[PDB]
Amino acid sequence: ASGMIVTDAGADQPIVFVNRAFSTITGYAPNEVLGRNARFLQGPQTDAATVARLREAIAAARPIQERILNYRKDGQPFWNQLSISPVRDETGNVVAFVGVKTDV
Amino acid sequence: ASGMIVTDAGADQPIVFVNRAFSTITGYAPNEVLGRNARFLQGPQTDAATVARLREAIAAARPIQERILNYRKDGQPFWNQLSISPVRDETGNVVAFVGVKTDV
Ligand SMILES: Cc1cc2nc3c(=O)[nH]c(=O)nc-3n(C[C@H](O)[C@H](O)[C@H](O)COP(=O)(O)O)c2cc1C
Ligand SMILES: Cc1cc2nc3c(=O)[nH]c(=O)nc-3n(C[C@H](O)[C@H](O)[C@H](O)COP(=O)(O)O)c2cc1C
Repeated sequence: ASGMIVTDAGADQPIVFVNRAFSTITGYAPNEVLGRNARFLQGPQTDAATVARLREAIAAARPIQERILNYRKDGQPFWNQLSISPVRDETGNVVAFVGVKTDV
Repeated sequence: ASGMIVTDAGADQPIVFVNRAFSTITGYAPNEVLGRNARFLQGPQTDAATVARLREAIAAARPIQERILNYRKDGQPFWNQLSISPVRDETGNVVAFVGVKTDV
């Protein structure tokens, strides 16, 4: 199943919701991740240029897809086919971001 | 502040998350709405044709915007400028629905 992360739009995009699949994939319970930026999923071999593209896309509220190296709670690396999109209201204001870890 | 509702994709789209603004707007606390279909917000003067258009859009996972009459927990009617979109993974599978009540 595909994991889903929802964050606030502003400040440092703290996580406000993760689905059940997220916990299966990552080994983290909601209470371990809520109120944190999702960058804690990254680790020593995560590609800097990929992180830079995510950073610029989120800052511009542009949808982006990247395959990024993440780490489970237990430290085991996994490939995250990650897609991030802004959630906008009808005035164009960004209300949230949604991230999907696609089950390929 | 715009309200946001996140539901599961399947079965009867149970609510899995609401933002703070949702509680301000509707008078319902998260624990009062989690696991329910959002149709409880409708009442006696809600337009049946508008409900039917939402029903068909969600069944087909099509984005839709409607101005729909909803009711606060205390019975106060309010106009909901509602936009619903599917959250898709990169295979096209629907992972969730997101609804926004646009603050006008
Ligand atoms: C909704 C959302 C979900 C995200 N999910 C992930 C994820 O699953 N894995 C990951 O490495 N980064 C994820 N990020 C990205 C990081 O939170 C952060 O934006 C990225 O590392 C670039 O910014 P930074 O250089 O400040 O860390 C997500 C971001 C958002 C807004
Ligand atoms: C994510 C999401 C948010 C929704 N938010 C609302 C809402 O704020 N108000 C409302 O009247 N209906 C909302 N709905 C619509 C109802 O849940 C339902 O789909 C609609 O009443 C039509 O289906 P029905 O004829 O089976 O009730 C939402 C649906 C989804 C998937």
